[PDB]
Amino acid sequence: GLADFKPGVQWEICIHHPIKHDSAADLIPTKAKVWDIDMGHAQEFPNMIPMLKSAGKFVICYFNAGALQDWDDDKSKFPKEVIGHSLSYPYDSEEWYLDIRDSRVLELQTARLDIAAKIGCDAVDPDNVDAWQQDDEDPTGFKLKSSDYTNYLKNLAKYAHSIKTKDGQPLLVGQKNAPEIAEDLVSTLDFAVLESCRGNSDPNEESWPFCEDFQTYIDAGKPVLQIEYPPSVEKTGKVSASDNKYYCTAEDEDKGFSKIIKWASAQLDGWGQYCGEEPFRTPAAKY
Repeated sequence: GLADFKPGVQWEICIHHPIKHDSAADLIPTKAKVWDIDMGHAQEFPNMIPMLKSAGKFVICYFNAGALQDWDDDKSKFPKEVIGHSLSYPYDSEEWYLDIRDSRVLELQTARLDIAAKIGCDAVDPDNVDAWQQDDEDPTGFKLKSSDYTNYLKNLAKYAHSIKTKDGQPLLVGQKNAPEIAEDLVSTLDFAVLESCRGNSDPNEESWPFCEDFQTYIDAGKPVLQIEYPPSVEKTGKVSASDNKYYCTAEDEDKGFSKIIKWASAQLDGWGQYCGEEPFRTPAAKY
């Protein structure tokens, strides 16, 4: 339902493992109408998106727009010159920021958009578009400006908005975080996916709240898909009473967002919780 794809829509995100999809009954939680899944997992399990579509779901395909990963099928096509610092620089890792000004990166990323369109995705959720140099600290090594990310996302959107999905409509493109450029992108992009817009319940964490910067998407009739990671979950397996107050108590700044509680940014698995409800778990497919 593209009709359903509007502010307030219920959703689930599960990118750490493939979702189970033998039947519609596997698609826990059943009230989620929007499903954000890893584009690779959808290719590895070819009946996944068909199953989602048969159950009436709108499908968002996650991919990594701003960083290259050691396991990417297309990794060998990226020149060394566009590969920057490890996401744990100075330590080597399996993930490295890309020079998203570069035409070669754009070409490779648009080929991924072609795949998203071919396999049945209604939309894409492009990651890591927030790594410009800030306060004399440079995440990528390329000394990127916030406007470089605005331009890149506009280029991704221009491409996606020129190709059709399997349901016969333009491919949609989300904004992932990057609150500073929401006002510059809201006309172009189709929705937002946020992590920790409410900040952090540990006030000593550097985590300035930014939910208010995405009200402009709600104003445009575009959903804001809001992920919160209460610290207590990763530590204890449960949302503490104090974390429930911090993340779930009604506030103007995230009014109208589609809020979900998840385990950790590095563990966006099937576990989840809606405010005012017990947790659920989307089951995993087996390799």
